Amino acid sequence: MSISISYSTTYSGWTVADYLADWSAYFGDVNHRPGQVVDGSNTGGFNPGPFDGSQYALKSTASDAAFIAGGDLHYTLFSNPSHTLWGKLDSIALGDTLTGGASSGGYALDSQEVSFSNLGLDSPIAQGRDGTVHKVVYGLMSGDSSALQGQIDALLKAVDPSLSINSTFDQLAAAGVAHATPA
Repeated sequence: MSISISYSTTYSGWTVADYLADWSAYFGDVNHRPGQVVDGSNTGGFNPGPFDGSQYALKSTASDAAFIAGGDLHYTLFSNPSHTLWGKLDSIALGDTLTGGASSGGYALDSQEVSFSNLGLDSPIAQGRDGTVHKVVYGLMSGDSSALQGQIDALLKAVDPSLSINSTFDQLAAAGVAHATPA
């Protein structure tokens, strides 16, 4: 199945690039970097976890923004290749106010703004930190949505070359890719 997008009507007239660049800035950078990793402050969590799951979720330390990565995901911690997120990335949900977790029937967003599903990304452990799944998610953690933008652009172009991250959500809805949700 092709990429499927869900968007709050708030973003009807925004391009996908407009939304993602502004979201990266609103979420900011959690500084999950050497000498700055703080368990429970800038690490996020897996469901079921601790280092594997169908979801990885992280709250901003700048705002109430949060994201949920969905698929079949694995983090290597100190194991070779160290600090690699790999596996299948099927979806990215962006918005505000993370709720739930493993004990609560899964992570959710109280204010889901935009979701991208059927991403079809599959990065093997052998690629380590060079894998697309790692670059997409570590980008979101660190205030840089360029890797996600590039993958969405390629998926949209493959549906029809008139579609791109410079398409508005309303243009993608007219093309049958995207679906409006309430504001």
